[PDB]
Amino acid sequence: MDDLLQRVRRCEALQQPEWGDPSRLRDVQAYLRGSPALIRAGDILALRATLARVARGEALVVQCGDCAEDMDDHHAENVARKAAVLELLAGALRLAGRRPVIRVGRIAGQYAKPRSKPHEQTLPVYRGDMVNGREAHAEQRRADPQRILKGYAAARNIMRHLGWDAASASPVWTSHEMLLLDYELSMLREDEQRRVYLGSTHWPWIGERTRQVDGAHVALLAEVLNPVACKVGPEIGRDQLLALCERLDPRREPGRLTLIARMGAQKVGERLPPLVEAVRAAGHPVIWLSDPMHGNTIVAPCGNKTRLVRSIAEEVAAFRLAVSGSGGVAAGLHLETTPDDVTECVADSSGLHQVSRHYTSLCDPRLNPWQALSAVMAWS
Amino acid sequence: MDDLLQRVRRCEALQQPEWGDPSRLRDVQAYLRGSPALIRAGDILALRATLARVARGEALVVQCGDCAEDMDDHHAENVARKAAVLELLAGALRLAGRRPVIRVGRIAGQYAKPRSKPHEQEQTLPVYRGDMVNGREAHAEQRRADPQRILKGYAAARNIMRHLGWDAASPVWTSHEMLLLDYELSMLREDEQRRVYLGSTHWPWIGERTRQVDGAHVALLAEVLNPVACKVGPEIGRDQLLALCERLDPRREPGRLTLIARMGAQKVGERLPPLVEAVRAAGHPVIWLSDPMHGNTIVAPCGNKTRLVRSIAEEVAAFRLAVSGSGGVAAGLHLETTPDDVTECVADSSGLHQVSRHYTSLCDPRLNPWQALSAVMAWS
Ligand SMILES: [Cl-]
Ligand SMILES: [Co+2]
Ligand SMILES: [Co+2]
Repeated sequence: MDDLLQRVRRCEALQQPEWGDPSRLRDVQAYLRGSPALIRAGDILALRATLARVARGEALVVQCGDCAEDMDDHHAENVARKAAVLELLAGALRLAGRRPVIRVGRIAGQYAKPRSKPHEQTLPVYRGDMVNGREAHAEQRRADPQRILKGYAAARNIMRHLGWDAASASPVWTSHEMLLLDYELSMLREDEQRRVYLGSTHWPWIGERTRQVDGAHVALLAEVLNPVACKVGPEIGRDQLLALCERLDPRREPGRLTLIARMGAQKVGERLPPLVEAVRAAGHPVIWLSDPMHGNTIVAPCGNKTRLVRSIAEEVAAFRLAVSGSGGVAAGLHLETTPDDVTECVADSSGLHQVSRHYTSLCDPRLNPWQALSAVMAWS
Repeated sequence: MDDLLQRVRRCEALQQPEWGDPSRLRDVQAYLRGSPALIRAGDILALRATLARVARGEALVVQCGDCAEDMDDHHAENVARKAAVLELLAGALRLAGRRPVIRVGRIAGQYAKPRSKPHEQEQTLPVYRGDMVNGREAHAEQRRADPQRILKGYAAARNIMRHLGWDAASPVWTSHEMLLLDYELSMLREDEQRRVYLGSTHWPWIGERTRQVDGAHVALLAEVLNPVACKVGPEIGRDQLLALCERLDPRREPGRLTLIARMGAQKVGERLPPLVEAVRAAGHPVIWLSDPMHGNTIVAPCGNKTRLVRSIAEEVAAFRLAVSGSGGVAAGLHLETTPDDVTECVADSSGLHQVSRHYTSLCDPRLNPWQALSAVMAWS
């Protein structure tokens, strides 16, 4: 509505950029507010019903794409390649998990990243293509809200290429981290019954560092038609998580809430099961996906951070044991990947030396399709 | 039409079963003649145009399924798993080949197999020739040829077509070896312009041992709307192949003819290129697929004949070099596969006694999905 904006704008907002010109933002937000939504409420409903099936344990989920999307990579060929990666993993998971697989993308809006510390020589950290320039500088890192406008345009293109231009396939659903508010608040819409929905993406999640119960991001998604998701990390409280679930799934609707566990290969086995049982006890028909990526980030001797593939697979296996054991629906995988033949991730600790070459990520290390294949295989 | 039947029944017919009861056949053929076709002529035309694209080099093909389809495997779950295998390989090929991939199945009619030796090794029962002809069992009664089986095959095929989505996308096209004339002749149909088509399958091929130019099977497919294909083996003559092409692609239509090279890992490199160049010279816009299975069959001390995965991959690589070198369109792969986690094929010579466990194939050894994955990878 506009009610919702008011409510959300009177909460605390984390990881929000300092936009240079207040006027330009007002202009941008106006333009976005008066533009077509990227997705449709009927499709949202469609997906929502599918995720109800996933909560009943009769279907599985593969979510995959870049850490930080490149918004010159909005062209037919390259999105085709990303969709092919999804084909590959979907088929693999179907065979490993013996259930139907829903394809979901980290695409058409992954243009913002949250930062642990805001601040080379004490410069401002890179925030994504929707916020600031890639190269480390003074002026480039200056936040430019026109980038949001460019991001919208690229996202529209990607949606067209994906097949959400007209009504018809076996669809590729769209998801990205709903961290930003100026963009996202401008993308709110109402349906035929005045029920509000987020119009930027089918299936948004909230990042680990913006999931405060009394916070803005939760408030937004709390009152939104879209199926919602939330990242969950090792050092979250039982009581915390319960409150979070009450706000995002008050009616205990199966398919509504999705919790993506990212707590690392070692910690997951000890941390996850108490959380899962409490949510089961609370009566939330939640669906758990594993995020074995962000739990297991590791610094290589040369090159950036990487992740050992063995570690990722370990976590996937442990995740399923934990969730299934404690009585929850273990429903699939959340991975960051790429079609490009990169070496950003390596099989194991021995391989650490060859990280450097073929490393193209704007942010976190991604899995090459075949590495991701290994990760999905662990599911059994 | 019916004149076609006359013509085709005039020619020489190989690998045709000795049906026990003649009258029952007449009844069966009548019933089939008066039953709905499994596929439709508009879909055929759809596919035909797609294969024109494949002949221009703007798309690729994955054909895969069982050597000998099991008739009681006609249920939603199991065909879902087969389609998932196709998802997996299609995605893989798309990534390796950097072009759009067409999914085609060895399904809904692969119920007959051609045999070199009518009998086998106490008894000496006649060899089992597919679930549409003979019992799997090793006695004398089951091996008795029963034409009711054709009727059962039709029924199972109808079910599979429904589950595949042709009852009313990212379509799974259907193919099988056009072999049982009694069945197949009964499945001939006419469209709105009285153009005849084979109504059992979208995309039929003829096996290497029934591809005689002046033979029955060629004659049938010669005058049929469906896109047609033909297996091509090591010892085929230049002149032979040319004549074959003239009969199956008289008007030089791109997308019409498909030649599936199955020659073996060693022989393919030397034998294929002269054939490919001659057809190029003849001006036939043909599309070549590799069949690295049938060229490379090997006996196992422990079990029934297997295939080394390394050999299969070798042939795939060699196939592409040969075809691309000599100026023809190398357009994809033809593989006998299964979703089941079997050991019917082994990586290489090292796996001596592993073939013991998990060997369920009615006929020739199949690839497990992951082994097939390796085979598709060789395309690179
Ligand atoms: Cl059924
Ligand atoms: Co990331
Ligand atoms: Co075979």
